[PDB]
Amino acid sequence: MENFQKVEKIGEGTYGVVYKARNKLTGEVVALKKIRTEGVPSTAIREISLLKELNHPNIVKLLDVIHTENKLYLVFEFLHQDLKKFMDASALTGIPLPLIKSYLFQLLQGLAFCHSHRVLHRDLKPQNLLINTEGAIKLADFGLARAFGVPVRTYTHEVVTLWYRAPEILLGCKYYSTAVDIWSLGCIFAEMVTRRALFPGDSEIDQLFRIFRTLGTPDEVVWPGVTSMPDYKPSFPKWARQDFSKVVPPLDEDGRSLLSQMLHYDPNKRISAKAALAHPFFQDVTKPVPHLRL
Ligand SMILES: NC(=O)c1cc([N+](=O)[O-])c(Cl)cc1NCc1ccc(Cl)nc1
Repeated sequence: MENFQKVEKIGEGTYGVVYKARNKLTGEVVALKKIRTEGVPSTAIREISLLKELNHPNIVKLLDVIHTENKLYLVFEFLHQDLKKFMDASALTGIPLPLIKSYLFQLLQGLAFCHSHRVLHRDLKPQNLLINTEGAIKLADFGLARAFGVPVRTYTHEVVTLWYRAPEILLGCKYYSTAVDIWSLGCIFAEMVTRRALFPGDSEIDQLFRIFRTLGTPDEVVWPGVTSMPDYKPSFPKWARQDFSKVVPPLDEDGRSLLSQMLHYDPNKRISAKAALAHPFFQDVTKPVPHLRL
């Protein structure tokens, strides 16, 4: 290439291929994401460029945005593993509660920062949470979804994961709020605890109905305005709500309480990242060292 020497292909994200690369000059190791298609919005590059200013210990640093050859390259600080792989690796024994709590606490700090700066993630999922050997966890891809509006798919035949999508997005809301990220994080929290995806839908309607089957079909009482949402249908089946005690066993009441607040149907009732940080669940939070095999 130029100043980068490709080390390996880390995968193919929701936008393009990703390579672990080394700056032939500085020797720094980074993750290089090649963005897919022939023009590239000048509006996007401006907004993206703004994200370079988004510095927080729990947010993967966006080192550079390179628009050349009329194609886009994003250079990110590199982390060795993502939470999806770590969760799979910890499946037999489960991630210890102190580490689950540490990660959740750090992720909420990251979200509180992004949200206070009017930046939404919009597509939080285990694969987008990166971890290192020091016990840190960081949010990857903040603000990229907005600088591109609607996601749809990756770029070339790849099944988009809907498991962490907030119900307002599924019901067609056109304006996302910071609440969508809290919902996704609540789903991730539940998954670390039970070692199974909370709402593993395989279609937009299956996703919505899995949510309804567990939290109850929403109505005007718990979610004012829900029946007027774009894709709401009076024909939706009416399921009764289940008990959290059965949803995320054996999580304690502090944890169930916080999760319930992160999973409220009304985006406006859903707890903020800042408020969640003050929840009693974090009274004894610590920063454990994970057993990471690289
Ligand atoms: N910032 C990053 O470091 C990073 C970025 C992206 N991405 O989307 O631009 C992706 Cl996919 C993975 C990453 N690393 C985690 C990782 C995963 C697997 C291996 Cl072998 N090595 C590292």
